[PDB]
Amino acid sequence: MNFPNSTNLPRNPSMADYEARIFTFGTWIYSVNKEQLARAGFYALGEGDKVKCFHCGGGLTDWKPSEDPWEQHAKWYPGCKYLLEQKGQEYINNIHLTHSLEECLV
Ligand SMILES: Cc1cnn(C[C@H]2C[NH2+][C@H](C)CN2CC(=O)N2CC(C)(C)c3cnc(Cc4ccccc4)cc32)c1
Ligand code: NA
Ligand SMILES: [Zn+2]
Repeated sequence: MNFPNSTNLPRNPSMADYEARIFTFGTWIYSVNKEQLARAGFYALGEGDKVKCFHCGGGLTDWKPSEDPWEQHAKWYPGCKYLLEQKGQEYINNIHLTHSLEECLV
């Protein structure tokens, strides 16, 4: 995998628009909602349920129905400027705390 983009400039500007991201999914069979994915910056690659964020370039796969796009975006790509713009560092910290705590109980 490539290093995550942490600048304020998106790595894939062709996918900066919500509607452009939506088109990439086509008929979507997966447990996670495509519009929810698009809203969280993600577009489909067309193999299984692999998605990439247009901004950080961050890739995710194998979506369980309990996995939220924004939460996962924060878990795995915490430097993403798009994430920070949309959700705020307050949200981002609670998510980190929550995940880093879930381990304790597990
Ligand atoms: C394989 C893998 C590792 N962890 N998980 C658990 C899942 C659970 N569902 C969640 C929705 C996401 N999880 C993490 C995940 O998806 N990560 C974590 C990471 C960053 C190490 C990683 C690397 N590379 C892939 C592959 C890839 C996907 C898009 C484009 C190109 C390659 C996935 C992935 C799956
Ligand atoms: Na498809
Ligand atoms: Zn991102």
